[PDB]
Amino acid sequence: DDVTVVYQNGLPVISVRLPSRRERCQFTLKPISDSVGVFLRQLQEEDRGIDRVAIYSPDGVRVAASTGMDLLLMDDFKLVINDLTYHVRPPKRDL
Ligand SMILES: [Mg+2]
Ligand SMILES: [Mg+2]
Repeated sequence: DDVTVVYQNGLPVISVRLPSRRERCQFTLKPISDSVGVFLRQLQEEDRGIDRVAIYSPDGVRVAASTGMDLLLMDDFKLVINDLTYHVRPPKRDL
C-alpha cells in the first residue's frame, strides 16, 4: 500500500494511492527539470480530496519546493498526504 519509486526507460515513476480511490496512480518525473513543487502540484491536481501535501527529509525537515527531483531521489524521504505519512525509499542512483 506504500509509495514506490521505480525507474522505467531511465525515468523515475512514483506510484501512490491517493485518498479518493483505491486505484493506485503513477507519476513520471523528469529528474533534471521537474522540482518537488511540480510533483506536489501534480498530486493535488490528480485528487481534489488532497487538503495537504508535503515532502520531508527522513529526519523530518521540510524539503523546499524548488528542490530538483534528481536531488530528492538520492535518498529516502517522507511524503505526507493529508493525515498519512509515507516513507519512500528510492533506488540509489548516482547524481
Ligand atoms: Mg513506481
Ligand atoms: Mg531525499
